[PDB]
Amino acid sequence: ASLTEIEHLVQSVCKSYRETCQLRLEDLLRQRSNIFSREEVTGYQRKSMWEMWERCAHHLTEAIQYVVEFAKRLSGFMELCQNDQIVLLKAGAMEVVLVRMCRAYNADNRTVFFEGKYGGMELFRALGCSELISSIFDFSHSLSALHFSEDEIALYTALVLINAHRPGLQEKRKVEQLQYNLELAFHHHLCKTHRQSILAKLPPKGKLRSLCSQHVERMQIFQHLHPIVVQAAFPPLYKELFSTGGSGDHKIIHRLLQE
Ligand SMILES: C[C@@H]1C[C@H](Oc2cc(Cl)cc(NC(=O)C[C@@H](CCC(=O)O)c3ccccc3)c2Cl)CCN1C(=O)C1CCCC1
Repeated sequence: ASLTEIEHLVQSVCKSYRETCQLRLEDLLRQRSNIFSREEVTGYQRKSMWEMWERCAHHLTEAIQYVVEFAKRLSGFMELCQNDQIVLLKAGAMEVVLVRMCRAYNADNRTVFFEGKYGGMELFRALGCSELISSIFDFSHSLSALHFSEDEIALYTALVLINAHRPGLQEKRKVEQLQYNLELAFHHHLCKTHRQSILAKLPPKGKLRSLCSQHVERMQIFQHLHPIVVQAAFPPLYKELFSTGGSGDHKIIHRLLQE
């Protein structure tokens, strides 16, 4: 691409993100003083493991659905073959969700927006996966220290998704070309806004991958303890992506990709 084309891709990506971001940043920021009470926190801590897992899976599924829509609107993604579309979303959708989540994280009091108010990580004690929760909060705290603009989140999450190293890609070169163009757009935008100093401070890829594998592991542990809960009350998209015995999702996401 030339320079006009790179800048055109920057605004295309930022638009696709804006149209698919699920929660508006201003809405999240206006709620920061709305903080769960002691009594409400205790109420969450008293819920059963399986009901809290069910609520979390519901919320992650909705977030993943917006990430699928982001991808469908992302320049060049629907021109990839359908095998590679699904490989990229299976490997990348949760990573994109985890990055988007820092927008709902308040670094000043270490709280997150959840079901109407902000609370700290003690809200989630009933899940019985505190080590994973702490890691997610720490990751979000590190991202918050970079002070991402919405445009930077757009460009960065596009690259999280368009990763030409994902195993299973059939047209590896076509994905490499898209990734390189999106890399130019990202770096051009940082150069133009004098923000290149964040590049060295972005998390290594191993970190996002560690969080998602831990998510699957804790999930599989919970499923082994409550198998019928996962079968009867978890969203089909989540079940197929992540659960033991899951089909793999190729069919729900293939049908989201067409609609
Ligand atoms: C879901 C949550 C994320 C949770 O802690 C965090 C951490 C950080 Cl950085 C940000 C947010 N908040 C948000 O992004 C906003 C809320 C709004 C929900 C609403 O519409 O009311 C949201 C939207 C979309 C997806 C998830 C959450 C939360 Cl909740 C911890 C627990 N759990 C998990 O994954 C656990 C469960 C099992 C495996 C790990």
